[PDB]
Amino acid sequence: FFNRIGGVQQDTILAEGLHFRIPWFQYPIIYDIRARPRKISSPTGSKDLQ
Repeated sequence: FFNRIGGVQQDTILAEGLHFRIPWFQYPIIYDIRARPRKISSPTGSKDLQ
């Protein structure tokens, strides 16, 4: 819930479904709950310093 006056309503998260919002005043920001994989390569040294 992002309202131009208030800011992000850090408060309430809206679930799936059809909702009511005030045009121009409020912007919904939709984020995905889905799990996603990410691979990060990292070079690092061990205790032996290799």
